Amino acid sequence: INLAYDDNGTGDPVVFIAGRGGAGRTWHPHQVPAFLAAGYRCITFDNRGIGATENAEGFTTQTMVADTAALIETLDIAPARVVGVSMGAFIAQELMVVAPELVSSAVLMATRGRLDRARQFFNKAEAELYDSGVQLPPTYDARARLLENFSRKTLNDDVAVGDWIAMFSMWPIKSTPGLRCQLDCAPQTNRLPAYRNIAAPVLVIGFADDVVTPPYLGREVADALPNGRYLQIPDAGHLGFFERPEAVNTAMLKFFASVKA
Amino acid sequence: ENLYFQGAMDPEFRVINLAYDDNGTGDPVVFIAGRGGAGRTWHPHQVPAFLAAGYRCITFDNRGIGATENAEGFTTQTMVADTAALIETLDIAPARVVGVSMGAFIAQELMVVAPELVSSAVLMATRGRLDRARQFFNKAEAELYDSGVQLPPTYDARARLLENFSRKTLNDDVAVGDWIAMFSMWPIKSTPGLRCQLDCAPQTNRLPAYRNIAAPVLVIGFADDVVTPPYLGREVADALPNGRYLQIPDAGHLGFFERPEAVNTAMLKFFASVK
Ligand code: NA
Ligand code: NA
Repeated sequence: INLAYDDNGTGDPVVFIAGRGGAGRTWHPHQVPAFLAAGYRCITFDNRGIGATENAEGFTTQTMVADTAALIETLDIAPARVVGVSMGAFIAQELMVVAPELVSSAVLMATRGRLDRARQFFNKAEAELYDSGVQLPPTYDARARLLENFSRKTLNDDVAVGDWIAMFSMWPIKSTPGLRCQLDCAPQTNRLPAYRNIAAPVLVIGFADDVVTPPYLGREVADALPNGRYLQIPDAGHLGFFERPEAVNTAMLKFFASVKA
Repeated sequence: ENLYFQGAMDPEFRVINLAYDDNGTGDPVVFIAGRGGAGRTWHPHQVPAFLAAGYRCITFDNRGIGATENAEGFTTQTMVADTAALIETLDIAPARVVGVSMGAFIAQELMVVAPELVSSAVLMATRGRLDRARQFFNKAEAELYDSGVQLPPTYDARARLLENFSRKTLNDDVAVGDWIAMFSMWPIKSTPGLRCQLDCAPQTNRLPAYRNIAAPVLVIGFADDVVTPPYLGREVADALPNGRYLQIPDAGHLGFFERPEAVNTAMLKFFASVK
């Protein structure tokens, strides 16, 4: 099954893999233009479970890893640079485990390598929400998204907040069978030992105020990877790449410029 | 013992009784808890330390809590007048006051209309207006209630934990298990009273009014507090001519419960020197 993708520019290819609920579109407001300006070719796409595949259920991390590998193969861009956030970083991580040959280097944002407690609490709360059929009223849904994705410093800034709240109406997230199944595409065991075998250079970025995937969990992924290093962005919540795009793009671009394709 | 005092007449012309607790014989302190908090919230961590320091502690169940959980149609002014009535009934004017969040807001507004009832105050986790983020949070909570929708239990515990505790607590798996077990011993019931307490909050910028408050005040901000961010407490301190600001690191919105030693120390140090 083909997944929608958007292909931009020419040059060294970078494939972006969004987190749970994110269409490939998530990368265009803040990442793609900056990468096109530094000379890369950018590929974004709709993970299984999103848009045209939003009714897909019963798929797994392995399915999604295969979807990603197939995309890289179908476009004849092996090995590609990869940028992943959360579920997307986990997909990248697992891709490097089974097909290290498709990936030259990667940036992994807001990631983790095991089924830690925070993740367990998140799994349960989200699954429960789905299984109850309860609809959160809109302002209450928007307030939770604010509290979970943004830093302290952002909530203090009355202009920004009015944009984030405007931004939420432009970015609806529909409760679908696909979104539910994406919830399972996360570590269920300790994957750190399997990451010890990944040769590729890797930047892990932790966001300082991230409550969904706390920063220290990315440091555990970076420590495991022989060629991994850890970097922390201050004043960024879980949507750090949207909230501090300059700091995060500068970090990724410096790292990708230091490394061979 | 089971003590009650007569609360103020409300806007629907009813007079109700409110439960209170009174312990010790020393210098009187009145504690005003936040939204959803019974007077007993002050007993695990504040009351023993104040009694050991020779203060007398008055705690009580705010209108909308416990036996009045079904109260509705009251306003900030109703709660200010209740708190005045408590003070006048005990004949302890002018009294030291400790408020947190909604309770700090009540203390502030009490100081504005009845300054002779309060000698000095500690205001924790407070504000004198709602910024854009906090106005929205208030509207979201009102909406949840007015919609009838029940939060599933696990989701609800998660949101309570995230909203109230510092990062350093949240990253400590052992402490998280402790707080979560404790949520079950401190259920927060959804009641008409809890809903009405949500409007007992600044509807306008109150900071210019606080500029006329003479009494000495300590304002305590909790560094990781997202429900009442610490810069809003610093604005209150800046408004108050004899107010001073102090920030507790690694403290969420429930900082007096989560870092009781640092908070208690700071309060006792302030009260030993006031006036
Ligand atoms: Na490493
Ligand atoms: Na001042």
